Amino acid sequence: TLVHVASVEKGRSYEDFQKVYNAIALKLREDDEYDNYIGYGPVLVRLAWHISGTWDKHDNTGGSYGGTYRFKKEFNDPSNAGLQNGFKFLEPIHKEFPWISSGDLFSLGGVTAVQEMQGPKIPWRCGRVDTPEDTTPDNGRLPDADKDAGYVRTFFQRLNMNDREVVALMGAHALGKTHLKNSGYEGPGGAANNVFTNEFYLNLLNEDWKLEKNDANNEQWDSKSGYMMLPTDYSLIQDPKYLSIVKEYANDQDKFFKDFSKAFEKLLENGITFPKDAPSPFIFKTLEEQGL
Ligand code: HEM
Ligand SMILES: Cc1ccc(N)nc1
Repeated sequence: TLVHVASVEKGRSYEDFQKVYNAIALKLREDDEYDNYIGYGPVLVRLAWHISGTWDKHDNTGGSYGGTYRFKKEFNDPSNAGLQNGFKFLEPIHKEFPWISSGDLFSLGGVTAVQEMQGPKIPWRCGRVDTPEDTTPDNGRLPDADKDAGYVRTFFQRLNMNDREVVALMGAHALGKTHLKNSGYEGPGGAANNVFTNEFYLNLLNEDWKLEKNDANNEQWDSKSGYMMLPTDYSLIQDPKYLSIVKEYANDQDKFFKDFSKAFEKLLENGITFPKDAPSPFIFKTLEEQGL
């Protein structure tokens, strides 16, 4: 069976990775005009999720470990349309710190983005190791958005995610927006789309949603406030188990933050065996916590 053992970049410690975090965070601060002033935070979170979400628990293929998004098959996956923006953002960071692995860089970008957008601390472990082009997973492992709750549940079980983890992870859809040219969907999930909050759940419960076709002829749910939900988003209030958890997170942002942090770390670590003597997970300071 395929095993991927975490191997710390030789000679590196917490402080080295904090420097990489800081470079990402400083560039996030600088590049604030991207995507009509949203900034790069959301697309970096999506990149970290898409490089991880190719994992298959049945044979340990895909996942974040190998950094295989750098290869054309995966870079050009139609499911990844738009993520090239995140890759280009990270290019100068990788040039500044060439010692970091691709998987560590892509995953760290997501952690940095969540924290810099005032989200929870996400513990992060190093040691993903670049693997060759023939280890790149085929396209088609990332999820469709036109589906229902049953599809969502079945999909996420391939990643060993349970209902609470699924609902918590989807809270990231308060970030950024859908772009018609990338995915055939258009619009934001809420008003505060570059600050990490529980707005996704509040909006799911409190907005007046109308099912409509968009200009790409796909169905999405649109509110009078100018927000949208993907069919897979809206499925979280159609399924009774998911709905219960949506209510919990709409009522308690702190609980959402706690559960999101665990689920996101788990997502980014699926497929990786951490030696029992590996470093403990790192918790990076924000720029603000460092006075930078
Ligand atoms: C059923 C599972 C999911 C589906 C079907 C889905 C689908 C989508 C779609 C269609 C887009 C729009 C892409 C575009 O037009 O640019 C999007 C954006 C996004 N996705 Fe998801 N997603 C899923 C789960 C997740 C998860 C688990 C996370 C992270 C924890 C995530 C984070 C994001 C973020 C942050 C964006 C905004 C990107 C930007 O503004 O550039 N998604 N997703
Ligand atoms: C990126 C995004 C925006 C809104 C929503 N409901 N889902 C995902």
